[PDB]
Amino acid sequence: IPLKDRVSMIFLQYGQIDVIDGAFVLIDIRTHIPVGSVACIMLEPGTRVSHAAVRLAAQVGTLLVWVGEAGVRVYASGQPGGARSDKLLYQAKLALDEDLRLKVVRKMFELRFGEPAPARRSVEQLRGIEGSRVRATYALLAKQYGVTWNGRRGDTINQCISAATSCLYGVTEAAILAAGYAPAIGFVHTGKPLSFVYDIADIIKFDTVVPKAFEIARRNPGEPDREVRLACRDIFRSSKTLAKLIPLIEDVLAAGEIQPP
Amino acid sequence: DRVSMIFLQYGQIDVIDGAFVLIDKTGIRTHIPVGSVACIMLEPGTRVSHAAVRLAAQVGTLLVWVGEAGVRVYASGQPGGARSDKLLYQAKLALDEDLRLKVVRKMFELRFGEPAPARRSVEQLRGIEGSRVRATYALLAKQYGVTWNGRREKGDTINQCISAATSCLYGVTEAAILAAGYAPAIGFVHTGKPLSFVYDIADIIKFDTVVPKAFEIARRNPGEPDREVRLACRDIFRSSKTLAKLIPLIEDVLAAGEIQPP
Repeated sequence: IPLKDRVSMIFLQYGQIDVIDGAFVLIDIRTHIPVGSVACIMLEPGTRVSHAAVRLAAQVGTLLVWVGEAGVRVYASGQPGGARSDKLLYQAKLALDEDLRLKVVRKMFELRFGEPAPARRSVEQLRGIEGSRVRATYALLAKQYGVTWNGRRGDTINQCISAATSCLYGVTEAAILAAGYAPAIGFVHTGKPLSFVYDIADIIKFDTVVPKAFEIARRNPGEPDREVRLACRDIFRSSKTLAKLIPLIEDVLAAGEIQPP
Repeated sequence: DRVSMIFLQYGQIDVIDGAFVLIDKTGIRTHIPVGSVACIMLEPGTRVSHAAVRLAAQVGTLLVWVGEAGVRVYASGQPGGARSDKLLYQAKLALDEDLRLKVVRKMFELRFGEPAPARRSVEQLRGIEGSRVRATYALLAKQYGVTWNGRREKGDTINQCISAATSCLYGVTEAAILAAGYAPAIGFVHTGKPLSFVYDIADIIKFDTVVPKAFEIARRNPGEPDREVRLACRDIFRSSKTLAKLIPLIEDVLAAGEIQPP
């Protein structure tokens, strides 16, 4: 039932996904996927989906994400739109107003860095400060883990960061959609299909997920995507990332000081 | 730019030998011009390959999963909408009372072919629109020469056709709004429902499209069996000419706000 109670993510590798006797199944070796009990199903190259399976995924509120190598985003499908105009119009009202936007963004910063932003800065200036601090954190991680690093982008390490954060984004997009909001309307990031997903995921990214990418990349894996995905599955379970994302999305918007729906 | 919408049913969609193609229930292979349409509505019995999805996403074409002939929408690509400029344009217009009323007045004009009366709230315009529905049916009956005793295997050929033709109105309209890049739930006349903007646009399409085409079908009827007439009535949204008008109608409605469109 609710997102809080679900498995984070399942990956489907290469065959046909279909519905047989009402059950969601992958076929090469038939395999039952418990589609209602997972937040996000990831579809790797060489996977074909039937109309029935896409429909049942939407029905039970389970996001479908098509990915390529290193989990790069190909596409997603789900229930059409937020069902509630009051949630959508609240988010849009916050995004469209410059003073309200700034409030949301200052709250995102504070939660990201555990300390409030310097006072009386614009959105653009806070992005610079955030940028600078993030580049320092990657460089410090590279040093600690003994990884060669010429910056964020194909380096093994950049493949690992990509695969890892692509996982987080899928689970973040699930939660945003469950909350009734639009992935495309962001506050820090703007102008991309997943703007809001980036804003929310970036708050929490560096707790364990990006660290784990370094931990894995220092073993010099040849084909890292598989190991990274299983580490992220483990992390989402142990950290209870889903239970964490739901209230974070509402706390961030509430910073605008507009009465929520 | 791209306004065409197409349906695909009972077949496999894939990229074979470089070409984006449908292999239909018979085994015939047809090229689908994916980059040249705004939306592909995938009906039951479709199977899409990962490479087909990837090409559609590259060229920015929406995939929507629907019931037969558009009866309803079960899922959509890029959920919530791919573009913030479109979604924030719609919201801006919906949130400002002055802009909202201008949009609703444009809705009125497209529905009735003439300006509404000058000083009327959204609620009054809705009462008037309701006031005139009997007249519209009567005018279209006379336009097609079809005997008409009013809106009602339920009875009159013309009334059965109207009902069948109305059947996929809401699903196709919802698909067209998703294709134009807007939120179904953010309406202007109707508000508070998951499909409030669908209702607004579908009220226009019902008398600009559905009812005339139903009269057209009833009129040209040489006493065909009613099972066949009913099926052609249900299928009115399969025409390419019809489908192509829907996105531009939606843009025309929202453009009456006088804000520069995305």
